[PDB]
Amino acid sequence: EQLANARRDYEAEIARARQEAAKIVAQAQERAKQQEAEIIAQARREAERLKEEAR
Amino acid sequence: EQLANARRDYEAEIARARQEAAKIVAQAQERAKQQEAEIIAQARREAERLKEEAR
Repeated sequence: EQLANARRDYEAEIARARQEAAKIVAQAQERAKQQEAEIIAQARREAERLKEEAR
Repeated sequence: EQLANARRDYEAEIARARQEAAKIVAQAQERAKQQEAEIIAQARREAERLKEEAR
């Protein structure tokens, strides 16, 4: 059983590597969107405060 | 075979995360720097113009 299913285990390992190859990109893209939104919002609030202070 | 199968998935999942997160860096830095420069621009638009009009 183990020797016969070792081929299936190797195929499943390759499939898991392939699945992780895209999940790594997707999670990083989600974090990118979150961080960019946070930075943009903070700097826009800073810009509004700077406009008032400059007035 | 089990050790090699685990190692393949681990190696596939280890490297790509930092490279994918680097895709964050360009957009997030562009947004943050552009918004800080917009804060500076809002500060500077009033500073010279209001002084000129107040003269």
